[PDB]
Amino acid sequence: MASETFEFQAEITQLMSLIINTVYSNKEIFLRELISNASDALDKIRYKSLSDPKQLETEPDLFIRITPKPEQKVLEIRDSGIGMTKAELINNLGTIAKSGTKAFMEALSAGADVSMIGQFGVGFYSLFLVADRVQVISKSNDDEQYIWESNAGGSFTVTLDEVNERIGRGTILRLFLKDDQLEYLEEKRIKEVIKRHSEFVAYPIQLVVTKEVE
Ligand SMILES: CCc1cc(-c2[nH]nc(C)c2-c2ccc3c(c2)OCCO3)c(O)cc1O
Repeated sequence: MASETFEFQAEITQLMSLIINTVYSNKEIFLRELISNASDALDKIRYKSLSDPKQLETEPDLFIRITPKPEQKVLEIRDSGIGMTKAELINNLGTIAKSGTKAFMEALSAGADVSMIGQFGVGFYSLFLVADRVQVISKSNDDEQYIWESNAGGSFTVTLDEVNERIGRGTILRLFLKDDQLEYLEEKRIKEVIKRHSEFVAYPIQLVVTKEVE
């Protein structure tokens, strides 16, 4: 189907521009922020299910799963959290981050470390440290599966999903890695980053590794 195009709140476009271009050394912090967001979304579906247990039935398994796709230079981070409807994708990713992004950029101006980004509630955008494009594929129990896409420019698209694997419920962040950040496709590197900055996660963190049978 046809994609619909939307404009980001301008301060989010400013933040994306700063992040995709920064020469900040510690780019690996992106993974912590995305694992944190995944964990939060899983918190949300668990909490919602306390009073509406059927909500878990679309995907009873609660997990965070990381899949490198070397041939496409893609890294996927999936969770079986609450997901986002079309309206939530438009709102959560293109609008509500306006306030945090403004305050965070002022902090960056003054010398704050880019790693503080999560404390300003806008850690999602740290993916542009390693990626130049992202598709957020999401399925909420309350809507169809949709794809939100951004290349850090001022507009994003949202498209009903007729091309990706069905998610039972949850979200996949599909990161198209920059040419000099392909280390994040490697098994050893990924495990090293996770072990370092994400030790207290309540959900299993699965790593999908592809190997040749010899
Ligand atoms: C914002 C990026 C993102 C969102 C989700 C997700 N799925 N469903 C919801 C309600 C969310 C979400 C939304 C806002 C947010 C989140 C998670 O983490 C704390 C900060 O702000 C997700 O599951 C993964 C992910 O990377």
